[PDB]
Amino acid sequence: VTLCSPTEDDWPGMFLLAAASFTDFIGPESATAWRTLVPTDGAVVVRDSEVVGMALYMDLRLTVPGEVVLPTAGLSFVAVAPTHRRRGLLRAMCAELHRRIADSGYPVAALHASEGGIYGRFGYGPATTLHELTVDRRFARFHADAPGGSVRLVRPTEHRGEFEAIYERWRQQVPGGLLRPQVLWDELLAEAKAAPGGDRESFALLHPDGYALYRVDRTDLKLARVSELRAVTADAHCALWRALIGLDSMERISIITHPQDPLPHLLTDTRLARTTWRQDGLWLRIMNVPAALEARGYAHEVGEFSTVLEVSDGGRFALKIGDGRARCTPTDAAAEIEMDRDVLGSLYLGAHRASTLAAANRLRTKDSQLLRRLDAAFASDVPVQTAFEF
Amino acid sequence: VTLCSPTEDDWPGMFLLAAASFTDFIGPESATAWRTLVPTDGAVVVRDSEVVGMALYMDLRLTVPGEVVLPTAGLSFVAVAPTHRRRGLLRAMCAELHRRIADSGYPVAALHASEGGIYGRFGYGPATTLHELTVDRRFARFHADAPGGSVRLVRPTEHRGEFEAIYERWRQQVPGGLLRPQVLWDELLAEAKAAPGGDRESFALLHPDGYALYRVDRTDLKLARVSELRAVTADAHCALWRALIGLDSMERISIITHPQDPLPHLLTDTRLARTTWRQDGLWLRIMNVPAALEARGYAHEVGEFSTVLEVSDGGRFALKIGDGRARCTPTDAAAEIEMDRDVLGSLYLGAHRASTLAAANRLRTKDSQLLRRLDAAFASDVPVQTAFEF
Amino acid sequence: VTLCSPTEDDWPGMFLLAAASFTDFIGPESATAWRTLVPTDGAVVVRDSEVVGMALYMDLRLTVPGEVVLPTAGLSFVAVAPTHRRRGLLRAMCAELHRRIADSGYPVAALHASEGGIYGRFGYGPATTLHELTVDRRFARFHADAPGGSVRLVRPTEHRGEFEAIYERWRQQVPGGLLRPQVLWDELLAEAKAAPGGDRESFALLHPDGYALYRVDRTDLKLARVSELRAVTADAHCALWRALIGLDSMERISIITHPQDPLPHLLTDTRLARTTWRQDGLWLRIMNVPAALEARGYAHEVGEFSTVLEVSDGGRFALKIGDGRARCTPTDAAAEIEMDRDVLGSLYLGAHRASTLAAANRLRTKDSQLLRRLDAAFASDVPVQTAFEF
Amino acid sequence: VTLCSPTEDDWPGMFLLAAASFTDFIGPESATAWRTLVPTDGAVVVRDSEVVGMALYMDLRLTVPGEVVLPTAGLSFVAVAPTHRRRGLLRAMCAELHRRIADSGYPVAALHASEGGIYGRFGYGPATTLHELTVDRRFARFHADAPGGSVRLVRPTEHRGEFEAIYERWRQQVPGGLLRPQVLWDELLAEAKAAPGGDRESFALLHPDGYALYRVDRTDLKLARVSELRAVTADAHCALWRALIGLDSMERISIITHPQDPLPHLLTDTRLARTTWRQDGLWLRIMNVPAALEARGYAHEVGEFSTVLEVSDGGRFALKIGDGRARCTPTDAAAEIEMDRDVLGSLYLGAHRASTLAAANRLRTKDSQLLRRLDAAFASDVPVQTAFEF
Repeated sequence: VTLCSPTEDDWPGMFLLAAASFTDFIGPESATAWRTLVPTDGAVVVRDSEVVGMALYMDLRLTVPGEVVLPTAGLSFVAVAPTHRRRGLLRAMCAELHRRIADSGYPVAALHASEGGIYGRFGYGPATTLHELTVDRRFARFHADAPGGSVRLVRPTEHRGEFEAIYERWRQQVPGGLLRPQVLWDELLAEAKAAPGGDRESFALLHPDGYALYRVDRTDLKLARVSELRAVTADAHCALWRALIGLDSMERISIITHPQDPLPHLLTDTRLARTTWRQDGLWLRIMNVPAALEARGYAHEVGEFSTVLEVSDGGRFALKIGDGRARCTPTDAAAEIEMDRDVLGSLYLGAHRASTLAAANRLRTKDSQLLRRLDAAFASDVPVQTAFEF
Repeated sequence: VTLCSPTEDDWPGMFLLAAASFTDFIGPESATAWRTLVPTDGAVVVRDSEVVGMALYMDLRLTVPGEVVLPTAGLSFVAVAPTHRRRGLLRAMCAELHRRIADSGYPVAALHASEGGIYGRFGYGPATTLHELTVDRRFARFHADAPGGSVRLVRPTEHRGEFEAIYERWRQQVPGGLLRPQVLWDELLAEAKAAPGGDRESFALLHPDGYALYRVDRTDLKLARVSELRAVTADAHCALWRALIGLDSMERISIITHPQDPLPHLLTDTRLARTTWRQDGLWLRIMNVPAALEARGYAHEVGEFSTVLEVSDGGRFALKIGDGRARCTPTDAAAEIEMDRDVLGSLYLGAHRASTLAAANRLRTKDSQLLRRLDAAFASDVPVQTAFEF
Repeated sequence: VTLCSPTEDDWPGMFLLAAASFTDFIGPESATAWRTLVPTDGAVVVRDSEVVGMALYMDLRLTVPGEVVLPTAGLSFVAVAPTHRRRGLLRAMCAELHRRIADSGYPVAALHASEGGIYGRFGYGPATTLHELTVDRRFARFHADAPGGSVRLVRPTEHRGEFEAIYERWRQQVPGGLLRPQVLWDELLAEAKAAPGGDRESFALLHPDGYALYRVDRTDLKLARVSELRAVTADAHCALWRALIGLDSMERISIITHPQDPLPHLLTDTRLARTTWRQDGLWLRIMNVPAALEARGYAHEVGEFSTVLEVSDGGRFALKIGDGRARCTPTDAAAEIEMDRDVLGSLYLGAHRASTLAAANRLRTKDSQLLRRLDAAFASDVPVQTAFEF
Repeated sequence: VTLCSPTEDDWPGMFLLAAASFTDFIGPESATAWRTLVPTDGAVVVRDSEVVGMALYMDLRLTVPGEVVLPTAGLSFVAVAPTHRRRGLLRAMCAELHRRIADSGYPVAALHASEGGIYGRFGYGPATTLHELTVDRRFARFHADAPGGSVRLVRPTEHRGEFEAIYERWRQQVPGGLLRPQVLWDELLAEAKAAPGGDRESFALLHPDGYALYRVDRTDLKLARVSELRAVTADAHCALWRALIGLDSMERISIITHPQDPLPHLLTDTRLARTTWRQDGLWLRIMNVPAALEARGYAHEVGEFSTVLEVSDGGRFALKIGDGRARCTPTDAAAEIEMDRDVLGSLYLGAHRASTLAAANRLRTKDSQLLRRLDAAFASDVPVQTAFEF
């Protein structure tokens, strides 16, 4: 087997492995748009001579706590032929891409994981939580305190400019936000069209400061699935949900959102917004510990403290956090905190508490006070959300 | 209809309404043990003359952030006859018990709610979250970092003393903890016996600093249900879970736990600990705002700040928080924060973020900085858990 | 009603009855390929004047024990209008086709039965067994003794020549094998293309001496269905299954195979290859008892014996079996074995033991020793498989 | 940990591990009857001091091809505490019991396996196949050839003598038969009584030469489950099935039987007897290869042949088979057949063909002719059945 950058001739072999590996890849036209986001030298293939393994990264922009945008290597299109399992092909491909990503100056990489037991060992930590709420909208009454009591029903394709502009405001403001380039809007609005023997037509609820894309389920005609709700204000979020609760021909509204979605609190019965599903969303690998820890904002409420952080096989650093900024500098002083690289990725966007990872011995410290300070500092003011799967 | 304290002769009528209202009440012997926790004047009945409505409170001890134990009025045994709906019987009974509870000097009341749309309007806020994890234990491997790699399989009835002592340590240390008196241990260990055409025998996994009571499901013989796992140390929690993952004849282990249960992080695949169910656990009504806000501990990391808190129809208070202590004193100065009483109950044990209740307009403030300070201060160092249903 | 050979003008009426009778017949283009296998005078229709009944046979080549290929009349396209039940239309059509098949010199006829209670009375015996194995491939580990530890993932349409050649070797070597002409390869590879609102794309695992065609289930995206696995060697069979167990995004692999499929024995846990479904496959009617009994090979291990076989209303024969060859000649000597014609079809490819049919009194003999000799002689060295449905 | 024979004081600890390990063990009274079949020194326990592991064997009598009865060590009551997995406790206990079983002069051991991946490595091969048939009895019509067209509906407890005598004839005549002592009849007839919140009453269909015990399913009141059908003659088997098809208030009859059950062939529609479940039944470990190979009968139809059989780490033997008898004697001549010990157990009662185990490379030989001779010789005239689980 040989690991090399793919040639134009290697692409048909990649498209075949893709079709066999992913239920979401239909054919070459499926790749056209995502491929525009792959840099020169962004891809590796393993040849046997047919393609038996592939992996690439895409140039992305990820928003992190403090509204800081990081160049981010989005790992994607990762597959090993069913003929070639247990030959370390994934280890080799990830090691080569991580080399190129680090040398190219990316502070972090990110992916969505098809299984939860794979990417931990390559330094990726689950960093956002997908939280499915299902509302029995037939009982839903808004609380007296709920805002409203502004939104228009529209065809997505006739308001592209306004979705683009609302999303752009949303992604810059929310940790987990990704820049969504032209070609990904082209794909999104092509999926909005009804599919013969497939998904139904998508409709949109448009507010000046928010939108919701939703579609009636292919088989359950009493279920509306919100694919996407981007709200820049609490008013937009409430207004949009009043409209979704107004889909009177539906029994149930489902959305994949985040754990801190305020929806339940908009209702007289919080229990109506039922959690039907939870899973890891975006995974992060911190490529450069100092660049990542320095780039992001920290809680202003915690007072200035100093410690020494060791990442297992990732360096040791004097970490000083105060006025919501971090300085992270080389040191050989005794470590006060130790953790594998994945644990740091899981901490980085505020989705997992340090004290929770400590109780499981994934983060190790002998100062329970330093543990409380870590928790408070790495917390995100704005709750972390998931932008889109790649 | 007449609302009065029940006579000894009124009890049979109460036992009948109970049997008809609750699927967990079998007959008079069902009440013997809970009744020892009801004070003189702890109960009201509505007569028509048969019992058509009843409610009572029990003398409980609830642990709150900072390991402070509060005398707590546990509302229980609440029923309105199906013949007497929409006549304000529940409003009248709750108003009378709240009078007696406030006059008796209880700073808080608590309940478990049969529906989520009832008790908000009587000032009760959902204050803990039940979080069901189901582990496909056939794939569960412990992470390298996981502690262990101490527990004994025992009959519960032969180790009462040691369960009592571990629970007693657990309940004093964890927000949501309740004192469990002799008679509730008598009931718990009577349920542990196998029931003809009912639940199977309960077994116990005993560690010096923790226990788990579990039982094979009545119908699904590949599912083990953990009724209760009390761990005083991270080592006890990990040791106990290694033992539960060792139930090799089971496919699945389910437990009702709390959102911050470290279990997922003990595994190479975090996704194996699936959230199968979420719901409100304990509800709190703050009877006395100053006594409750002063009694509990606050985060040391937030710096001293001062504000004015109004509870809708519950008073206005100068609130000063610093060194993890609150002073809460009468004032007529302009409110900076407003909220209904239920919202304060939901904040009180740290289960709901102020910024989440604000985004839904349940908590109102014009200083986003004061909002961040509220969040950080009301956070609990030790994650809030649910002791037992009543 | 009139039973006659169909005219070109009768075909549209046949295509209509077909569309109404079979869920697998879409329209005239559905018949083009199968029709090339129908000889002049191979078809009958019953007219009322519209077509109310039809039946035909196709010219096939069936492999039987000893690698002997028989000209075989494949009954197919059999339907009676829902308007014309219980008028003996099926009896009349089968009697006419059996006349023409016998006169044309076919030693056997064969069919696949839509119900199990129809064709027994026309002399057809179930002769192969379909055996669905479903593997929970997430637990499947190969035994130390298992071969391998050679196959390529390919698009079927780009390797037609190599599938044709492997199948051709397979069908000549295995009892139940059918010759698959060009036009049936045209159809097979046309089904391999993904269908809008239909089956997904088929992929292929290609070995020098074997192939597997498989497809992800239309609705269950964790199930891969093997449509066809043709292995000429034990190495090819094992190599192909290692590749199928390598479909890591699947939970389950299902195949319709034969009872003696060695797959279970390739695993450390034989129980993982679960039998999810069993049914009769190919049915045989012996048209000419002497020609059929003489054409096939018998077990070399049984010693030369002689008996007299009566087929109810099918003749009586002196049957001498030795050196794996049979002589079967007319006689009026006392019968030692009696059975209906269907029973002989069920014995013929080795799928059903004589002693099993005897215990049910379908085969009658007064010598338990002759019964043991029949069992051993009619056994097939190579286990009987099912080629393709028609 | 210490492995020793259990003391009378160790029994309560064993009863506790049992209740926690097996859903079929209710308490000490559950063991009384099985314990009478355990010889002095038949049991081992591992102490930590509480019981954390146990295993024992029972003195059984197993019928093998040629109606030969073997003293058989029935492994049973095998458990490792959930606290003590992956410490080789099962390996140690099986090694000690195998020592004592071999020294005591047992030619074979047997067990029923709770999982299919455990006992292969200790030399146990699956030796019988459980085959669940479910009959939609509303369509079942007996074939014209079917016998009958003698049985009485009785209470089991009033005809113990006649069940005992029929079973005793059955078990001596059928490979897989076990002697059923008094105390196991006491248990069987105690289970026949209806259980409060449990199984319904068992009824019996009694023929001079056969019986069926059946019970209506606890939840599905249209399903009758045959627990046991012992037929000494084909007439008894047919007569009994006519009676079961006469349970006109039922939709479905289910029985766990053997693959060669003639039932399907008693019907005009063979497809009505649907295979709903298949699994390994009895597992065999050959303790002494020569004693086991010599004790059993072989097919008279195969001619005298000689070979050299090696069992991996179990000796090499000159094996001569002719006139349905084997001589099996020590040799150092070149092996012609090799296999692990488990493979020999799987061959021993005729349930698995040598050529099937060869195709999976579990049995290795370079003479395809010797393979055909092995198949034919190890075949059982009387189809192997499963007596009762232990």
